[PDB]
Order: sequence, then structure tokens, then C-alpha cells
Amino acid sequence: QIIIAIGREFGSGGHLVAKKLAEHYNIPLYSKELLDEVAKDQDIAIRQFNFIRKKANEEKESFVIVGRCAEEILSDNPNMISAFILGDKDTKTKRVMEREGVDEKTALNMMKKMDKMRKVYHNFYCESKWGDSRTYDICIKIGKVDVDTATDMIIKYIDSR
Amino acid sequence: KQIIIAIGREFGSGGHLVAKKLAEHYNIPLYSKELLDEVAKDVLERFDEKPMNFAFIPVQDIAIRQFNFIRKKANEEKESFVIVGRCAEEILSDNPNMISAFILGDKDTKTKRVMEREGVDEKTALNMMKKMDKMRKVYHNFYCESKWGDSRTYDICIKIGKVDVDTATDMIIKYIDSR
Amino acid sequence: KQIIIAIGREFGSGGHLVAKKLAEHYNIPLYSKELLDEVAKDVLERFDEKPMNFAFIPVQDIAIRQFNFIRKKANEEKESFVIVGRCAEEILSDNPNMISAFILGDKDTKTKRVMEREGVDEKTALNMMKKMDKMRKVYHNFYCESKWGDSRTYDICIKIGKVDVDTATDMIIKYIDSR
Amino acid sequence: QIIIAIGREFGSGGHLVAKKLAEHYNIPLYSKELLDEVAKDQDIAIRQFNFIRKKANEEKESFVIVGRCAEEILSDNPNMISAFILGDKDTKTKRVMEREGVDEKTALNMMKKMDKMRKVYHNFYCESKWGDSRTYDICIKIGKVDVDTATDMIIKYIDSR
Ligand SMILES: [Cl-]
Ligand SMILES: [Cl-]
Ligand SMILES: [Cl-]
Ligand SMILES: [Cl-]
Repeated sequence: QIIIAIGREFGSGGHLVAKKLAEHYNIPLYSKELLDEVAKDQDIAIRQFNFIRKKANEEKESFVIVGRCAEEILSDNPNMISAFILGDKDTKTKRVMEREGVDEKTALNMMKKMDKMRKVYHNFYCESKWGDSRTYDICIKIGKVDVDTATDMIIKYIDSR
Repeated sequence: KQIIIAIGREFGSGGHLVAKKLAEHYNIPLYSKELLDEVAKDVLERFDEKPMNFAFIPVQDIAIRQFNFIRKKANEEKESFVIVGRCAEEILSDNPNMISAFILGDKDTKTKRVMEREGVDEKTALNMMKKMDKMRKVYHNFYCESKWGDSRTYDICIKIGKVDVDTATDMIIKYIDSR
Repeated sequence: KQIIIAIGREFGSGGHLVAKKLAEHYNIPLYSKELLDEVAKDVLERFDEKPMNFAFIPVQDIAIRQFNFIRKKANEEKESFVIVGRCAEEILSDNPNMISAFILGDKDTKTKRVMEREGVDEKTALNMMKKMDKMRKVYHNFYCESKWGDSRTYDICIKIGKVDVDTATDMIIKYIDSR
Repeated sequence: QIIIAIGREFGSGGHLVAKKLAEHYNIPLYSKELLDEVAKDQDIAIRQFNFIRKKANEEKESFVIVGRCAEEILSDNPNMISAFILGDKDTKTKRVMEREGVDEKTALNMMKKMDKMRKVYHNFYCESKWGDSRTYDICIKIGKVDVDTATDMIIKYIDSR
């Protein structure tokens, strides 16, 4: 019924958006952590993809999923929408210092390493490019605006289909 | 300026219609390549704005004049406006009153809009779409270091398809007004 | 044609000198943008050559004429020549007598060659290099689907720096003659 | 004295070039296989990089190395040269069917997957782009010419510095 695939730059507030959306529609939030557990029955990746596909296509469940190539995997399911959440450098830096209790220099390095890792993971499995507007239905930069605004824009999008 | 909206777009996406709808909602002018072709056709310039410095490097004069029109209207006259294309999100980088949005669509939706707009068949529609998009990407990536169509180049990107032009316009207005 | 050599290059790399040295070694003409500006300035064309089909899509006439000059000289007149730039490796794709080579250099080497060539300082040299390279990349990637400067676009790429122009030229000749 | 860093598209003949060059100069051929062994004293990657660096910079050894970001790692060692070996699609296909005893369809899929994996590995650790001419001193497409010709062009390059 509603599947929301969330991509995000590290420290942009993408998890907070994902969660707020899941609370709004009262549906589950799936992540890497959950899928890691729930698929011990690159090999890992096939199991996770096939799981997201079960839930989407056959079980017809509603959920939010962060990452996991979900927008590529769920690509012909007419009930899923995707969004990529980004942020201002300074907004992200503060979010990552706070969450991880680290200094500025290290925050910035974590951001760069994590965004490289996401990009690599996504672009290996998908033909589309991580972070490019064509890969998603909506992209929102959090900075000029706050997480709640991003979340509401996404619900508007979804509620108006 | 008080509100400046810089719109980029894929050909056929409905991006002009969104730009128009926004200009009407806020009752401000809509500037385009067409208008700048007119009003921008008549040493101090190193405001360290990348497209201009780049334009100046020895080896279009038109491009500079248009950039400078846009920069003056935004920064010196403090006018509010909508500007489509023309590297405006890059030029007006340092202006904290500027928002930018990239409008895109799915193939079917765009091809339908283009055939209908241009009295053309599917084949042609899709060729036009690819040419104009390459054209805009080339113009943009020549003058800017950021990448045409990349989410990081903009504040908002909205794909028109699952949602219509009115829904995209409303979402841009919400972004703007909640800032 | 019997031998056709299509040369691409970074600005300042020594690529014109290699093209010249090759043309002299094989005693064939050296065609450039300059010459094509002259000799190529005066319906059948869908030889399914990508740059031409792309050029034809409705929305440069010059570009078509130059592509067609190159294509005719290669394929119909069977002439041997060196051609710098002008998308020649793409245009002459199907001609099994064509080799292509991309010439590049390290920064120091290029900046030195450019300052000396253009009576210019370091700062300017490096700005020129970046502008011309963006210019060539844009021209090339607009008309072709392959990527300017990517090794897959060419048969050979040689960085001039650790080795001189004579060494690069010899290596291209070895490639050609051992085929 | 001489360090040769070899990159390559899967099935292009890059290993055969690397080996022939090592025989020519009578120096060792290091690969992933060797480095895998010789560095149990992404964590793995640091150990391998630091090993290549020892051999290069401190021990001053001569060698050929395939892959392993060697051109990036050995970047200010004025005695190393890099080359990227590529191939014609049809030449590569036959080389991979023969070596791996597989059909055409599968050869082509192996090529695509292996080239994606190399690209990802390289582009994660390096700032330069796998396969781009600027990343290397020489790039050669084997197809119009054979492995021995590629190998000789590289020796010319090296011998003329
Ligand atoms: Cl992501
Ligand atoms: Cl645009
Ligand atoms: Cl070129
Ligand atoms: Cl490699």
C-alpha cells in the first residue's frame, strides 16, 4: 500500500525522517540492522533483496526502508516512492559531532567515508547513481529547513498520488 | 533579494509550468533565457563567482552579461524573481534568500507532454528530450563545478509523474515558507 | 583509408607535436579544426554514425560538415591522414584502418609548455589548461556517447612527462606497424 | 629502481603483460593473492598498502604489481610507472571463455562484474578514477595488437625515461 525507500547522506537527518514517516503512517521501519538479523536464512545482499521483495510484492506489506538499494529493488512496485535526504555541511557536522561525541575534523571524515561507502554499495548493485535526482522521486536538503518540514513535504507527495 | 527561486529542469518535465505557477503565487517576475536574451544584451567583475571567473579566463560574452543581470537584480536591487536555468543557483550561491529546485519527470509523462507540446511523434519526442538535456547539462557543467541534475546541486528535486505540477509547486512553496 | 590516426589531447600536453611528428613519419596530411574550418565550409546522412544522427535531432551545421568531410576522406576517398580532435575516433569507428591515441601530460610539463608557448605566467597557464580541457570535453561528450579522456575511448593513451614527445610518437608508430 | 603498477579490465591480457614484463626485467610479480598471504601480520587493505610502500620506499625493491591501488599508493615514488591494459570486447570474451571454460553469455557477465568490483575497490580508496587515462602513464588496448606488442610499448616507455 505505501512503501517509502529513503536514501541519505550521512548526518543529514535521514534516519529521523524515515522514523517520523513510519510513525506518521504507523508502519514498520526496516534498516540494514534489521535485515542483517532477519536474513541469516554479497550473499547477504541477495537474501536482503529477496526479503524486501517478499514483503513488498507478495506479502504486500507497507514499510519504510532506509538504504538497501530499496528504490532499485522495488522499482516496478507502483506503491513505493523514494526520497534522498541531504544536508548543509554545517548542519550535518553538528548532527554528527553530537550523535557520535566527536570533534569537527573527525565528523567531517566520518561523513566522507560513510558517503563513499553508501555510494559504492549502491552503485555496485544498481545501474542508477547514488545521490542523483533521477534515482529518486524527491530529494530534500535539510538545512534551510528542518526535519519536520522535509517529512511533511514527503507526506504531501505521497498523499497526493 | 527577498525571495529568489532558481529552477532547473529536464526537458518535458513540466518545469516551466512550475516556474510560472510559483511566479504567479508569489506575484514576482519569471525570467528565462528568452527574456535575458533581450534585457541582458547591453574589470569590476571578480566577485569570486565561479561562472564569471571561469568565463573570463582567456583562450561567451553573452553569458557574462546574463550572469551579471541576475547577480545585480538579486544582490544590488534586491528584487524578487523566478529564474529558470542560466546557472542561477550557482550565480546566487551566496544569497541566503535564494532557493533552488530541480524538476524532473518519468519518461511516459515527459514524452506525452513533449509530443502534445511540439506536435511531434514519440520517436522525435524522445530524441528532443535527450538533446536538450545534453544541451543544458553541457551549458551548466561548463560554467559551474557542481553537476546538472545531481541532488547536491539543489535544495529540492521533485519528479513529476506520480504527482502533478500543482503538487510539485505546492511542495516548493512549503519549503520556501517554512524557512 | 589505409592509415588514419585520430588524436585527442589535453591542452599543453604536446599532442599537436605528436600529431605533426606522426604525419611527417608517414608522410600524410595533418588535419585540424583550423583546416576543417576552411575546407569543410561548403538527407543521405544517416550512416548510423552517432555524432551525425545526434547533430540532426531537431530542437551545429558546421559540425556535420566537418564530420562528413572526415567520413568521406576516410571511407569513400580512402585517404590516409592524421586528424586532431573533431570527434574523429567516434566518426571513424567502423573504419578498421583507424587507430586512436590520447595524449596527456603531468601538470609541470604542460604548464611549462603552455607559458612558453603563450607568453603567459603560471596562473594563466593553468586557467587556460582547465578551460580548454573543459571546452574539448564538452564538445566531445556532446556529440559522442563515449567519454573524452577515458582509456576506453582510445587504442592508446600516453602521458608526456616521464617521457618526451619523440618517445610517445615512436610508441604510437610501433602500435600502428605491429597491427 | 623499476616499479611497474598494472591496472586492467578483466580478460584484457593484463596478467600476461604483467608477467612478461616481470620476466623481461627479472623482478617479482606481486598480486592480490601474494599480498593476501603476506599481510596477515579494509583492515587487510592497510596492511597491503603499507607492505607495497615498505618494498617501494624503504627496502627500495623493484617489482611489478597488479591492481592494489598501486599507482595511487606509490604515487610520489619517481621510479614507478603505471599502465592500464584494456581490450576489444570479442578478444576479451574468447580469453575469458578459454581460461574459465565458460560460454559467451557467462564470460560477458564475469567481465562486467569483475570490472565493477575493480572500479569500486579502486575508487573507494583512491581519489583518481579506475580506467581513466589521467590515472596512468600509459593505456593500451589489446585487440588491434597482441600482448607482446603492448609489453614492448611499455618497455620502450620505461627504458626511455
Ligand atoms: Cl543511501
Ligand atoms: Cl536546467
Ligand atoms: Cl581532444
Ligand atoms: Cl585494475
